[PDB]
Amino acid sequence: HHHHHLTISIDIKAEDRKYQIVENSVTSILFKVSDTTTRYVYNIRMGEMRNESETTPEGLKNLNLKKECDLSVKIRTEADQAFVLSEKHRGNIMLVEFFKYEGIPVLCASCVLIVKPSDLKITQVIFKDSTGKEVGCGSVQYEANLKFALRVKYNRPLLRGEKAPKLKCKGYCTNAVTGEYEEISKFRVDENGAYTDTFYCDDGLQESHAGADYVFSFGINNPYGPPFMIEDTNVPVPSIQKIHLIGRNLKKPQITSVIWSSKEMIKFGEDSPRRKSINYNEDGFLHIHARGMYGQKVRVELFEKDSTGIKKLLLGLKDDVTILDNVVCVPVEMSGVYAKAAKGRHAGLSFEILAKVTPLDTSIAAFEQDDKSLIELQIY
Repeated sequence: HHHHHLTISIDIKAEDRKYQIVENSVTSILFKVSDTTTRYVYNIRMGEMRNESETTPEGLKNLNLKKECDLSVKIRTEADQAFVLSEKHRGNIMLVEFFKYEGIPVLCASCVLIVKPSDLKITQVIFKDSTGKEVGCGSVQYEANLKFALRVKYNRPLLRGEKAPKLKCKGYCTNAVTGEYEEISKFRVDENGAYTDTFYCDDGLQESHAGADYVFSFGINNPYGPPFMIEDTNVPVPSIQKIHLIGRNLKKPQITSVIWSSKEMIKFGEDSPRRKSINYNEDGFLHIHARGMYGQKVRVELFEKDSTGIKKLLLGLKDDVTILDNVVCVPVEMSGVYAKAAKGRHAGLSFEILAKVTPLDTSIAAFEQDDKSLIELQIY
């Protein structure tokens, strides 16, 4: 849709310099000199744009271009040859001067090319901590409930008076069950209703998701999705920020409580009333609370405690249990528990059942219920 090539007519008989805006999609310019009776050549010199008003001809009204356009671009080029434009030319005011031969070169005409700057492209994302200090040069591990900001850096500086581009972001978090990245947000990088280059996370990320992995993917066009890798390439795109979330003030992830609940429903940061007794035909609702263990898998074992203090393994659950948002409810059938406990009793009035939760991450400590947390599986 955008023109990639320009044909500029130059009237030698005219005395007013032509001004031509050259958008960043144009890669070649052809000059058509009005005088077909003799041969002309052209040279091109350029000077850098400094403010956005120079992207228009009237912004060049009170400017001595022969004094500013000083860097050379092309020299003694026949006027029938096209002028090819590339990235090194964008953002420049060019004076093109045309000469004919009459004993010596003779300046006959000129025109100004307003070579607009290139389209902005994301080159890097910088993590800044709660005080604005830049943290590293890539992925980070960061605490929940702690503000931060991500500064997007472009391929070129903005011109004075140039508005920030439309910067968008797609937020991703790992699914607690599958461990795959899932999109949880899509927003424009804004402050006070205007586009900006810095996404400020004023509240931080959720403590319930401590242990998850986040990705914020930015773009002036559609941001990259998973796997966030350059096309035909196994190298990450420079337009993402990876964050491994940990608990705030938490020195290490751990299981915090293991409770037999009177309600199946569990929620992070909330406590339910405990169930104290249960029968063989019923399910116990084992509630596991943790911190920093989003998506972590654990094994559950059922022990029986006797009056002498001996504790014996009754059984372990067949399948492993996946902690979600640092909470998980596991329904435990008391029928097999009763069968194993009664098999090894040849007489009390109930079995004292205690749960043990062992995380598959061996660097995380196991959790055992105590006398205040057990459940009484009743007999007869």
